[PDB]
Amino acid sequence: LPPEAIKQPSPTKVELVVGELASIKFDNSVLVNPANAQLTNGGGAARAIAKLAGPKYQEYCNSVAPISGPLTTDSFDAKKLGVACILHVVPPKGSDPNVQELLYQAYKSILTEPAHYVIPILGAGIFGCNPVHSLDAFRKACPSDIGRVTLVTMNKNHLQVWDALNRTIVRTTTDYDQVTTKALTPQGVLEANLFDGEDFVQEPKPGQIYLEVTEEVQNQAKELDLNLQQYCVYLKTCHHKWVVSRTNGLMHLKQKDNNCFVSAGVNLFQNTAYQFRPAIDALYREYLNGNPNRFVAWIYASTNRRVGEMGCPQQVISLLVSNSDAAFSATTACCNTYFNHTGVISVAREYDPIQPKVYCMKCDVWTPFTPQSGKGAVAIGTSADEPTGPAIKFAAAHCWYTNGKKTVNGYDTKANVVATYHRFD
Ligand SMILES: [Zn+2]
Repeated sequence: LPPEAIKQPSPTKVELVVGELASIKFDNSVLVNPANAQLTNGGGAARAIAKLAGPKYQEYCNSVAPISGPLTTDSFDAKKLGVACILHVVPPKGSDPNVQELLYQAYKSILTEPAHYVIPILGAGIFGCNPVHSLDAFRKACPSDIGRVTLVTMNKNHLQVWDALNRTIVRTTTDYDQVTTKALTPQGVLEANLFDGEDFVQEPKPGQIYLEVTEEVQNQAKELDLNLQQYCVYLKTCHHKWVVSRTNGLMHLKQKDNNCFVSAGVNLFQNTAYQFRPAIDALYREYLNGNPNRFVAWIYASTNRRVGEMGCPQQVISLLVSNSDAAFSATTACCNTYFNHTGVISVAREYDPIQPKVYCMKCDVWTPFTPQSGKGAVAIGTSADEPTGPAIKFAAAHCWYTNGKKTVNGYDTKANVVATYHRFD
């Protein structure tokens, strides 16, 4: 309570200092004395304080004789050093229940006013307490606004016990290949950019694996055109085992786990003349050689599906084509307007599996067209008519590639066609 010891609230910054009490950099400090009820100052920190405060200090302690609760005392001789006063508390002797509660109510007993505290860690001695409990009791009791605080050790292993108690164990990956377990400070946790699969996480649950979103992660996602939710899905789907198989001139993705929407899209694509942009052609040349894993996982993450779930083959072929060099120019049949078109044609009305069309804004009709450049075009829509070239048919929640002439990788019933490829010749 001495008025010269008061400092107005400030965010607490604890410091754990090495050597003995005489060493400390004081500042009108409250020096804590871990004592017995008779203030004999027998040994430990308590005798080191007693032979610092002087003999008149020790006589006044004998006057007041047995102490039941904490006692505040002037600092006597130690005032020269910057000690405003001395606070006496009786640690529990670490051999009784419950010692860590009494440890906690000992530090609570100490840290009550906004002052600079210097504290020998409680429970030293062979009659003492586990120092990890003491350091833990202290963080449980330390208020958040009580500025600079100094603990005092002389054990040189306690700087680790301290560092560990203020770190949380986090499992992280950039990969879903190698997983790394880290001990992070509440600062390191936010520097880690821990990602849940949905959102960033500033208190990780134990045992759970988090994506550490480095800048290499961000660049990889963007090379693949995925946000981070998608990128996580992508990394995990790379672990699915698939079988691919040369059949009908193309590498086919064996039916499994509702993946037909993928095989149908990739098989149409294989019967066009398009070339993927560099990042994606790298996945694709793996698939074409027997490593379907990355390319297929990219398909699922780009179209927001999970393996086992069944998706849209138009989604797939449109994803593939837009990541390629697909483009053509032409003139309309309705008014001979020149135009350019990249990606698939989405023929929303008047879809004709043997006559591809575009929408003319001028005449407000779905018109055929005469190509001036490019190699072909993919059209998507739905009609019951039959195609005469590479197409995709969808019926009864199954979908499959068919070249124009029966030539099928699935059934040969009546089915809507949902995508067709039209070469220009
Ligand atoms: Zn027109």
